[PDB]
Amino acid sequence: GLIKHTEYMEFLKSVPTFQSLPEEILSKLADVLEETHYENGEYIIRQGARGDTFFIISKGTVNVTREDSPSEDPVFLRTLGKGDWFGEKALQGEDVRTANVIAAEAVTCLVIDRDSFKHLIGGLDDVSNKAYEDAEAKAKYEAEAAFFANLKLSDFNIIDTLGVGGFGRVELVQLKSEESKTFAMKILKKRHIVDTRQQEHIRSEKQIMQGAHSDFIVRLYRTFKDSKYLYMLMEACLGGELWTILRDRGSFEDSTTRFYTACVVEAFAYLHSKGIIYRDLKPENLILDHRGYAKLVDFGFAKKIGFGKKTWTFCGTPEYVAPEIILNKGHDISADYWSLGILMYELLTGSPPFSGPDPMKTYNIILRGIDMIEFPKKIAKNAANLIKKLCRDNPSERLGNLKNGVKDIQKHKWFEGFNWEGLRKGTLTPPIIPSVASPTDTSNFDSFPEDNDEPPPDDNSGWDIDF
Ligand SMILES: Cc1cc(C(=O)O)ccc1CN1CCC[C@H](O[C@H](CO)c2cc(Cl)cc(Cl)c2)[C@@H]1c1ccccc1
Ligand SMILES: [Cl-]
Repeated sequence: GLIKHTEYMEFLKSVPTFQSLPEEILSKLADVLEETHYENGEYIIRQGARGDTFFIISKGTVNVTREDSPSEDPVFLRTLGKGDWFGEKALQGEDVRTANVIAAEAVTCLVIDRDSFKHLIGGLDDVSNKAYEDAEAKAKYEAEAAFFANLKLSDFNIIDTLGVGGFGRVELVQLKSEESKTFAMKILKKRHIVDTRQQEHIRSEKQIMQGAHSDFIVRLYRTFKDSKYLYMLMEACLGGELWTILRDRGSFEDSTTRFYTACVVEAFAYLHSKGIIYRDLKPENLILDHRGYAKLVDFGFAKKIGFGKKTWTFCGTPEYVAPEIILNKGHDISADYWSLGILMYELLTGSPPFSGPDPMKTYNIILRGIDMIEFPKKIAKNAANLIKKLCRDNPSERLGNLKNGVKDIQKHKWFEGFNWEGLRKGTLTPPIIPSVASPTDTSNFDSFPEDNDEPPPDDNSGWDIDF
């Protein structure tokens, strides 16, 4: 009873899932856990039964089967041993069982019912309850992956084209099996990737977007591949493209730009907190969802940088490249803060502050700096103030790369009256509200014809291995 608790505790510290949890949770768990015993061949659980109990194996092995029809043989799935657990769906509500768990020898479980677990979750506020939800969140993303891992391209159907370029195209795809589920599939010609030397830009794009979990960034759920293309299954943001909205409107009203800048500012708070530099900011990298909220799409130039490290790769559209990138000194996260001031200037006027007749001449007016620019009368004093602070030459002096970091940009006079929590909570009313009738409604995108041309060559070189 009192010494039982000391073994239950040392056993939970051996299980990889639980061992990392706080001792408050683990000792509280060791008090409530009841030890149940089974014999070889005994059904610990039966498919189709209703239950409220979760199991952890402390001794023995179990075989999990699942019969798919009365007049069909059973289907063996897996064998679970000591440290492994099952029945978990029973704790988070749903009590119906989907597979049989049979004892493959003498088995000993440590069992806990649904009530006993819910009653147990009452504990140390932002110490232990905080730490519990972090693991649950992390564990929710591995569950997500396995749902998508079972899928094939054959499980989707194409609705309409969302974008078409040299790369290939973006297509709205519907999950055949659940028609309410639609995604933005980005099909990419492997030849193009190869011809442009982008095998590593595309490998990182995958790694980052799948790793990212922000409401200001487009979700990349998984990837697919064939002999000719790469397929990136992403969340469908049906609000429309930001560059097609700016095109149609010319410029954006002061308060409209504030909302889209704020969305970017949160994306950058998230990305910079994980040591990732974005680089490719421009209106073609922002997409609104059905609500009218903007998300960062395209992580081609994005990079994972070491704490205290810089990069040297000269890249990006000339109009948006920072002085330290052109001058080939080092560049870091603060390069993204230069991009915010460019985006701002363009959204308010329809064009960026620096552009020449070729890349070289564009680079010559960029190194002259924001202080030489005669800001249009349409830019407000507060907006201009922020652009001049964001686009300073020395990256060390740049707003966002100071003491409070991103908070210094959130605290600017331009954001006086801006509900930053409303935006994060998702309760802030956006400036332009898209009309989206259903998941298949592509009415806020342009119409592109179907590709008539022949498919690109096959490429089985093996760089695509990870996809
Ligand atoms: C895979 C998964 C999916 C979801 C979801 O999609 O809702 C949530 C959590 C999990 C992870 N999830 C699976 C069952 C075992 C385990 O959850 C159960 C029930 O939440 C649990 C049982 C015990 Cl006795 C102790 C703990 Cl801390 C948690 C695990 C988990 C580990 C640490 C912290 C929280 C949760
Ligand atoms: Cl997420």
